[PDB]
Amino acid sequence: VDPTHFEKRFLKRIRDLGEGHFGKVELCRYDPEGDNTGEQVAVKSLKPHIADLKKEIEILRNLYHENIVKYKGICTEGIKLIMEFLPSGSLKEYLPKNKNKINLKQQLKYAVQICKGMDYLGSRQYVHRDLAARNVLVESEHQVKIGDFGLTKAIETDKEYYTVKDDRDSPVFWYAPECLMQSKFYIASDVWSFGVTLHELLTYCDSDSSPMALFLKMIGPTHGQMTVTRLVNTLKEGKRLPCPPNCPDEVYQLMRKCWEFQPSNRTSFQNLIEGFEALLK
Ligand SMILES: N#C[C@@H]1CCC[C@@H]1Nc1nc(-c2cn[nH]c2)nc2c1CC=NC2=O
Repeated sequence: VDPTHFEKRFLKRIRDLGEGHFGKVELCRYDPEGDNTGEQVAVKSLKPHIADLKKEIEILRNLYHENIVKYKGICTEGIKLIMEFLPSGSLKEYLPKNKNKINLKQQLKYAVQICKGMDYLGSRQYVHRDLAARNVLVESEHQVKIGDFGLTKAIETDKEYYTVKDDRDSPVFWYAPECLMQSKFYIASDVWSFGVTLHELLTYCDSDSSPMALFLKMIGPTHGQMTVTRLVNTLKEGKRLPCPPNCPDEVYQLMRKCWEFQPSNRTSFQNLIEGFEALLK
């Protein structure tokens, strides 16, 4: 028997955890005995694009980092991704809920961890393409893990990037301009997305000040298919998201430097870590 092999029959649902682009993540108790005593596991199954889920599973299965969600196994017939369950959930609902419990140092410790898990993925020649606060799970009050790899893709040989084919559900307000204009994803673009995730982190994931809403204040919520085009210009001009309320300038300058318009010019994760550690120590 394989410990990473999970039966569909023994996988009884409990509650829906999170919604993804193509996949659906629900909490299941895997109980082979059948008496509410099996371990609780997070289960990703496509809504009724198997190749992509299959590809995500081989990427996650070979990721071993303390700030990357642990792969628990699979479920075949047709496939389901079996991950570990983190009861505190994602930063999206934990941050507003525990504002009092989490302060600035804890917020920057989270950023270092996200940066770290990010570097591991990058050094293993993989590009995330979906780095936002809803994709970061809380291990404990001291530890956070990257919990979704739905749009993670391999970077082509001798190429500095992955050329994006389909992009119908690309999170545009989190995206770098090279992705908005050229539609080619670079590791440097995952750094742009980090800076935005960083803003959400500092605002405790607040709806009324989410990166979409704040960018709309600068372009307008009545332009539908022009939304993206205007956004590209606002960035060409030099404008960026505002400073979060009660965020220091030295932090905001690390956030601003996450938005250096060129990919060849833009910072790496290793630089951001050292930059963050310089504020914690
Ligand atoms: N991270 C992440 C992504 C977001 C899209 C699907 C996946 N979601 C998930 N969402 C949640 C969750 C808990 N509260 N709110 C969400 N928990 C988990 C996962 C994925 C894996 N393990 C979890 O414990």
